[PDB]
Amino acid sequence: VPLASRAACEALKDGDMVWPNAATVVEVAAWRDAAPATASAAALPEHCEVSGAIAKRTGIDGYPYEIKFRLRMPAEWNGRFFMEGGSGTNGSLSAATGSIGGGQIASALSRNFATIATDGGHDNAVNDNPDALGTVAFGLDPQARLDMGYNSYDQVTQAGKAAVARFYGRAADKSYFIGCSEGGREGMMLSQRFPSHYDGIVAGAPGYQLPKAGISGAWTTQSLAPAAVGLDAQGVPLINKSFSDADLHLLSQAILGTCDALDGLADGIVDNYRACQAAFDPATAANPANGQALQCVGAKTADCLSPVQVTAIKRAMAGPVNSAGTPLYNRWAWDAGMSGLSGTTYNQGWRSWWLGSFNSSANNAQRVSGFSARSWLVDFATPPEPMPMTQVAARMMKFDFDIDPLKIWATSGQFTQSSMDWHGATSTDLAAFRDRGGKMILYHGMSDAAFSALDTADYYERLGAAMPGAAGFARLFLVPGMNHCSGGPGTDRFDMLTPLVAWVERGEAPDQISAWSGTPGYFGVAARTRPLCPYPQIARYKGSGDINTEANFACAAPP
Ligand SMILES: [Ca+2]
Ligand SMILES: [Zn+2]
Ligand SMILES: [Zn+2]
Repeated sequence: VPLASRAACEALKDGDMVWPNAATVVEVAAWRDAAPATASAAALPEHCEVSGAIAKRTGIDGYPYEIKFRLRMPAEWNGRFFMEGGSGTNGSLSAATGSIGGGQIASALSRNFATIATDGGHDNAVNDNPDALGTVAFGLDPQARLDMGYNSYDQVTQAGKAAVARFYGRAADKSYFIGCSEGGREGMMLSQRFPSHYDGIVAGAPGYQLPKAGISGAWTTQSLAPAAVGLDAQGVPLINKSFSDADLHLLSQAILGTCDALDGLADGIVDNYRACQAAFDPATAANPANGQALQCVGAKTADCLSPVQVTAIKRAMAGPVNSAGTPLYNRWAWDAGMSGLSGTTYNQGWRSWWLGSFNSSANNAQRVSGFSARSWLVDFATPPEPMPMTQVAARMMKFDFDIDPLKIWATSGQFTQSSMDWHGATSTDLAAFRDRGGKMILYHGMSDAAFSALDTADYYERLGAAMPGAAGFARLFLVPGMNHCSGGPGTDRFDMLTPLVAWVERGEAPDQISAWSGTPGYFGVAARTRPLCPYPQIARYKGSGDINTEANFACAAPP
């Protein structure tokens, strides 16, 4: 009966603990000794670990579903509560020490937060249907779609805080959430749907319009097929064969030729992304290594993109339209992080989404036959479209941009909400959140090929338009060169939790956020640090000093 102790912990399993959801089943309530740090993780302090699940049930597809959660409460506690976000189609339960993304080694638990994670309402080892594209099969049960969209995050947040109050004898002082990609989508949902849940939110590469991802996939697949060479084993063009890595490298080298010095400093980084988009056209741009146009004047050479190739990538990058020309997603920024050479290793973190690996007799691009393609067909098209795995690439090739995009707005049968309803987080009404003191940091890599950074930018533009002074509670950090959540030739690592707490608890807004490069080899250097700047600002070299050193740069308007 002493608070914050072994006996208080073990007493949480079963009924002296009163859970807010009566269908909470604790499977584990265990005292854990402090654990040492490892090469990939910081030390963990002594704590009560609780895991279990909420709302065990049987879905209409005959499969079991439940909301799993795991929670960690340190014996020596700073008064703060933390939840980490998801990834992909979720379905797995992590260590739940409180990941802060950004390629960070530290966990929130290592900083004496109480921390929690969920699997989002389904389980990849159980919910795996061979007739419904394996692990996207949760899409066959309506309620599992709801838990994946919002309800699992909500159930798990309430369960955590109630255990925190019981264990420590007081409510948490402040609460925080960080997530990227599908995790970024959840933090944006929380600020909109559950504004008192978290005081501080970080949301990277946010899939805030995730049901549109597969529409862009069918589009980029069909856009690249004329440049393909040869067929796969089902008869479908080898989309991966449309550009060798050498070809994509010619592109990004041409983008650097047009765009790199527009920020004032030729450094392999397009800091002035707006000016870059205004200036770069592959059908006219020069290959800076030779005098000549990037696009072949006649026959194809190695220093030379064919007119078929140039036409294809321009169309992929423009974004999908229907027959009326209505934009269905957004366009994509040209940026050097479409390629990248570190040593002899070409950068795949852009390629892998629309093209897949050149060196293969099959298609393996995310948007052609991989997970995003399958996820669309079973999780976001309503009704679901299960099919054998070998028909997926053909189905993106036949995808009809007048018919099939409607299916992310439809309800049908017992699927009573559309995929945009339960998964979309497009709302700019953040007033409840700001007016209890909430603070939000958005980030996003410029050469992300899952979600367009420019579409996060348009979202932030709509937010500040609807809430004047938005920069007093919400700020957006674009990262030139970064791929999806990590990687690529840019400064893709950063501590997002320290500036967030300062903002929430002390009122210090972030005028910049320090960042560094996970792969400085992309520039041939041992390290690069750069200020991330609050949109619309960009990093600006002070005129003197090592270009790889943050302190020589300041956040400023574009020139
Ligand atoms: Ca530059
Ligand atoms: Zn455990
Ligand atoms: Zn040559």
